[PDB]
Amino acid sequence: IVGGYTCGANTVPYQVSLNSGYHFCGGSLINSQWVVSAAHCYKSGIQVRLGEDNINVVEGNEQFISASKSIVHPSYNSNTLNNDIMLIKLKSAASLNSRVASISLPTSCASAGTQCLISGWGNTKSSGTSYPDVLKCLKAPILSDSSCKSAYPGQITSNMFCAGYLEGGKDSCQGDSGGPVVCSGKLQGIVSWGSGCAQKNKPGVYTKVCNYVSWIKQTIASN
Ligand SMILES: Nc1ccc(CNC(=O)[C@@H]2CCCN2C(=O)[C@H](N)Cc2ccccc2)cn1
Ligand SMILES: [Ca+2]
Repeated sequence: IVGGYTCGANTVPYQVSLNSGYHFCGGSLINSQWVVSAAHCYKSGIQVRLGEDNINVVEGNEQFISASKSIVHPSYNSNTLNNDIMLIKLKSAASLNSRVASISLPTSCASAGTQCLISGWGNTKSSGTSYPDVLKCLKAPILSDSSCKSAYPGQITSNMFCAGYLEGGKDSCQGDSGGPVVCSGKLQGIVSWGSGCAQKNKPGVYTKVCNYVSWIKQTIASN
């Protein structure tokens, strides 16, 4: 997260860190057994880390649970990043508490102009590299479809939306991949892609979760 703020420990209790020997992506806990992340975060050997603030120190509220199965969306296209969504099943159910909590799925899509919360442990620099240990947060509005398509001609599908600031300075970044965009108490986006971070006229692009609720519900009903 570039240009954001320190969230405060466990104040984003649905935020998870995906670990394969190191943090490599975020995700969102949607019930005690399932995490939503980005398809581009797929790899084998994932451990889901819940209850995290400082990802380099065991502070006492963590739950570390290995994934039993990952399911990349059947239509994910890694060339266009269309359908950039993946479900991860936990080997055992998380213990839900005030610091480890699920985020509701949307029933309707969010509106342009709505302010959302984006969070993660990704790079905090727009030029260069600095990775934080504690969870960072950003308030960012959903941008109009027109401005999103103008920023990325030929590349925005109906399964994507832009959020952030066309003037730059504030954005998600590498390492935030797969993490949540929460608007009005619902998981409306997944950190997906962009062009650099916090650059002028290149806002973050996010998977439009409301288009995937039927697939999520069906998949968790049979796995
Ligand atoms: N504002 C941001 C930007 C990035 C991220 C994290 N996500 C990534 O870094 C993903 C993972 C795979 C590569 N990637 C990218 O985004 C490529 N730049 C896409 C691209 C490729 C080619 C042309 C234009 C664009 C979050 N917030
Ligand atoms: Ca920790």
